[PDB]
Amino acid sequence: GSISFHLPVNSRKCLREEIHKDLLVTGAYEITDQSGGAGGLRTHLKITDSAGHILYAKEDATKGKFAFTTDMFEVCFESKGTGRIPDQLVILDMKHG
Repeated sequence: GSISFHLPVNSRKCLREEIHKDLLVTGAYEITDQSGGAGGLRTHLKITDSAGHILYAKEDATKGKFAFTTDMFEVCFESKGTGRIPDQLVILDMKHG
């Protein structure tokens, strides 16, 4: 799977997956910010199961990879900043084994 989306400042967008099978899930993401971190802009990535256990987390996420096994989970991106900042562009690619 592949998703591209804009992430406004101080907002959160999540992808929720409910596949009732045991899986190896791998992913790669890139968060792009034209402003160079204006207004203290930062983005956190958090992957959680349906009971809120953290399967993966990255504070101050930029570009990277993740992996975890399961069975329902959510991949969330959340930015924090002050002032008027253009939306960030985020790409997320995942595959399921």
